[PDB]
Amino acid sequence: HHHVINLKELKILHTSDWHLGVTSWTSSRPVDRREELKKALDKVVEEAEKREVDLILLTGDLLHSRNNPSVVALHDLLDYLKRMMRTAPVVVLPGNHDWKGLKLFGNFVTSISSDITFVMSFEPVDVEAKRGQKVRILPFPYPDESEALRKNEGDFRFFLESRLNKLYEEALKKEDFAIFMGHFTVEGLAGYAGIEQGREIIINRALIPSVVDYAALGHIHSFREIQKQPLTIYPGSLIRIDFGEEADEKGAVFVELKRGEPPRYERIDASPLPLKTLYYKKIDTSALKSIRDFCRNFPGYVRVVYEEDSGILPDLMGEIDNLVKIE
Amino acid sequence: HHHVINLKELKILHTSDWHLGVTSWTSSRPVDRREELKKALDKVVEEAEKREVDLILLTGDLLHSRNNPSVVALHDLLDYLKRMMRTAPVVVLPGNHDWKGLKLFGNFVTSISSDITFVMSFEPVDVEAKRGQKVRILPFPYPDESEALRKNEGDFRFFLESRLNKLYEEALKKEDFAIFMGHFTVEGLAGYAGIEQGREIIINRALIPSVVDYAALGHIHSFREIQKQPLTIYPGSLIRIDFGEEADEKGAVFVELKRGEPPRYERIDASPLPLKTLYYKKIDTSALKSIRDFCRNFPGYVRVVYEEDSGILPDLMGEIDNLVKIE
Ligand SMILES: COc1cccc(/C=C2\SC(=S)NC2=O)c1
Ligand SMILES: COc1cccc(/C=C2\SC(=S)NC2=O)c1
Repeated sequence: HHHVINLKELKILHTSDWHLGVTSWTSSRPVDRREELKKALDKVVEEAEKREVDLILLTGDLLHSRNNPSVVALHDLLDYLKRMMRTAPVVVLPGNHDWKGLKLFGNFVTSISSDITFVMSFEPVDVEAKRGQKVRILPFPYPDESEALRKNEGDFRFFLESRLNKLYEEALKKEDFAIFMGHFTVEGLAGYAGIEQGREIIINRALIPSVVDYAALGHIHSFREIQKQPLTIYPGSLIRIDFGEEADEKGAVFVELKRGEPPRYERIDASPLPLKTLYYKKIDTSALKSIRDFCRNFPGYVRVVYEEDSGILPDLMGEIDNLVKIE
Repeated sequence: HHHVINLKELKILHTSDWHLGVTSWTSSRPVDRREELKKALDKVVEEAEKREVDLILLTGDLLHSRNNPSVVALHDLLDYLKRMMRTAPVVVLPGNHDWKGLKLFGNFVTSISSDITFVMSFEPVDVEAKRGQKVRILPFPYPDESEALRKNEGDFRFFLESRLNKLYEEALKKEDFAIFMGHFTVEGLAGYAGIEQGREIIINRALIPSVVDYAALGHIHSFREIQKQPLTIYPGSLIRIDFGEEADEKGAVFVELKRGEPPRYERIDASPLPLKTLYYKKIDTSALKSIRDFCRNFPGYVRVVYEEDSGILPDLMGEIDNLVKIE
């Protein structure tokens, strides 16, 4: 960190939901997403160095595997943390990972390095940005399955709301900037896919402390500007992980804060490979030519959906390399 | 770090074989060794601060469980690494741990901090001590099951000797100090117990590069001065882990190196709880009173061995709190 005299500006890189280590459609045609994903991450890291960001915010789901992440996935994560730390201080709000050692590793790494901070509790942390700016981090991670295992919905809502009220109180005692970091699902998300075999946490967007200068959220795979006061953004994932994300905007966001003035932000589009679902009434020869000609010019991955039985289908996937799913 | 110019001294703390997380005699009377072990570790840390050591060497088997160490064990390990890093730079040569993430964690931690170094290959690493001394580390870790799985005794030994000769060559290109770090069993160890359910690596003490200023070894639970030139020491464990270690010396060592002068070292005794095996031919009333009177005054843990059947034994362990095993 430089010790440039405390300024009124704060340039922020905010990215999340990397899902490192993911292989899509493993039970039809496994496609390792690593090359496309690293291509998107390199784009984000390079853009941050170009824009000379002061702070880097990561808000979880950086690894696809919640249980046993591959050595390759863990290597890429620590690799990209290292590259970002060389650019600006990094604050990491991890997702709902399964092994408890992560909290000990995170606290240990936070203790031995000034360039990275792991926030894994509801307790706020003050950090210093690249140009000396003092930033109070208001963290709101995934609570617990155990407290959720209470099964009483009423008290669990009250637990979360009391944690939010405290973060509001501590945001008032800020110095230069206060930044909220949360890993949850905003209530009533326009076009929310749904639960992917798991219990989710639903928070009303109005409960986010209005006095924070920026609300950095993760867990949602599409870019979403939730609200303007306080500015609340899901950056989205960097790749289209599965079909259903065909219309999502993918990338990161660059946020600039000035005291007393409204915040400005630009999207950093990852330019991800596209997805396409092909719907056919029946798989006939006229529909077969449509399938082949489409994939020959389509730079992404294709799914074919049909309900009318069309006999034993010809080896479409053994023939078409970017056709990954037929259902 | 201080940068003392033309410094000919290097004060070293060398400890190893902590076995954090161990619970002894789990199949007779489980005794959690954590309190005694942290008591010994605190003693070592305090002495290092008193002597103001320049470098701290750890040579493996710091955790008892090679597979899934408890969260408590990992927390204690990271806790004591943190305390030692505040005193002096730390070089860590880990033992044969099982999960592959350790090398990624180690390299990541090494990259972000100048006060800790993980050496997990045969590749030498240069480090800076507390007062600016340049130290070349010659690491010789436990290889792998795979290269040992060659099963050809001739080639495997030649591989190990090739690595040792290479470490000798790079030790010649030293700057101020060169330190050998190895995790293996020296050949022909006077009173060596044997293999504790595992294939071990046997190295002749003469193969250690004679040009190093100090040879820091781990894996053996007893203090052992292997040779004088180069000075080669097993520090031993900090507690008496199981019966058979009753007569071992336990603790760490404080080593001082001076250019052109012979090295000096002192033992730092851990003052561990003693162990005692009571051997009786037959468990009679005279042997029963002997067992009770002995343990009442013995500050450590006691094992009772007898071969002649003596009927249903009275609840000796239900009476004697430090009687942990009857076999
Ligand atoms: C699982 O070992 C590590 C080590 C370092 C960082 C992370 C971060 C994670 S994992 C997840 S899900 N979201 C995150 O931000 C995980
Ligand atoms: C298993 O996670 C960690 C994390 C940091 C250090 C170690 C060291 C070890 S493990 C072993 S056996 N010997 C050692 O020195 C292990």
